[PDB]
Amino acid sequence: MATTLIVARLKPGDHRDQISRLFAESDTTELPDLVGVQERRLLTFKDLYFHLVRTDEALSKTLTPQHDHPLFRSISEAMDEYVTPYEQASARQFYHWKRGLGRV
Amino acid sequence: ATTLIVARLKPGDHRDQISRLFAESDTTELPDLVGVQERRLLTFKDLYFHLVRTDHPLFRSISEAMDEYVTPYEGAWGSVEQASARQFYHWKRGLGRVQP
Repeated sequence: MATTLIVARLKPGDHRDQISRLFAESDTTELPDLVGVQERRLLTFKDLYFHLVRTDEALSKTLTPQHDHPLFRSISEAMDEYVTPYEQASARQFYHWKRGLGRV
Repeated sequence: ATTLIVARLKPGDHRDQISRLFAESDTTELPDLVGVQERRLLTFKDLYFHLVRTDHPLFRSISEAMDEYVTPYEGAWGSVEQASARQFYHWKRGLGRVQP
């Protein structure tokens, strides 16, 4: 398993319905199956956008493509209408505790 | 329930100190009281994130210690408005749609 928190800045407005739709439609395709997604959450706080995604290496075969898959290109460019880089867009984890493991 | 708390980092590198705080906290009965299943602390640029999947002195002691290291992301109502993000989408393999 791996969990990644992706962060960006929202552009002015309320884009949540639009962003939600982009991901909902994507998640009906085989794209989460190519990636190996186990669970996805999207959140907002003030002008911040958060994409929290848990992936699993065993769920899919590894691809190392030279170019973006068209489905990834589509959602990536579509999201550019609603978010901009805050200023690598993944947060860096420095502490992990889990019930039954203690500190990981 | 998954909660994401956001704050702004004060200048410096406080990861060692923040880790020490939660290392001490997560040895107490606190995660048993809250029902914590998992906790992740992360940084991005000048941002601090506390991600938890689930006054009292155990809670208050970690609030008081974090003052050395973080400031509210927005100051106008800093400390009295919620610092937790609002989830608007959730998909889970097996069920598919969870929200909405």
